[PDB]
Amino acid sequence: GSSGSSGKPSQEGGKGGSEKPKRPVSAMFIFSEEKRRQLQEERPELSESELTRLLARMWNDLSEKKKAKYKAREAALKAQSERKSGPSSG
Repeated sequence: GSSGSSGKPSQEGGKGGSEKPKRPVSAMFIFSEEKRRQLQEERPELSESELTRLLARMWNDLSEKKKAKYKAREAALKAQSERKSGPSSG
């Protein structure tokens, strides 16, 4: 590994565009990524695969006041992994 050219997108080329295709970041993603690192240290016995189940349960325990904290950031984070959504080919 660590060697070998392999383009997934293929065709087209970002000459001077902005942003690039990436994994979205919903409200659950933020809380699932910000809480994971916290649970990992606090709970070294729990693995990432296991934390995924605990993160989902914690998200539900949250309140409308707390959820809004991450839900509000999603609107800004989504812009990174999403540009325009009008009538266009692609």
